[PDB]
Amino acid sequence: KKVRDGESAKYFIDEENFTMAELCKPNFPIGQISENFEKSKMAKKAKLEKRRHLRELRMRARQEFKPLHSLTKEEQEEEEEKRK
DNA sequence: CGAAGGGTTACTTCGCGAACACATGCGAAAAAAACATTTTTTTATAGTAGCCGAAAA
Repeated sequence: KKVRDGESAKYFIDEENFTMAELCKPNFPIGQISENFEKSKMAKKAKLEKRRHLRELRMRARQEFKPLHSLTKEEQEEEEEKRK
């Protein structure tokens, strides 16, 4: 739902939320948060896009059968982006 | 009669003090040399960076 202190110390906290049981260790949103929204949200996104970037590098490296020349082809593509 | 050898007074620039108590060798280019890294041969061992599948809705 949103960030709100539902309950604690009595049962599974449910005042304004979508939780219905205890042992919330799995995903660990439980009560509410009011600290570091966007700078901590856009960190796993950056990590995930860099991992997909390295995976598509590993996929492109199958075609050109030269590893370090594929790395120089990558930096040649990014300096084509630089001249763009 | 005129150029030259001391001889001094005159203008300018450099050395000290101001009470008497109280309680607050240094820096910077390089150069011979004693020296470690860095290996690769495993290799026992835990896990810690990073990677997809069987599980739930």
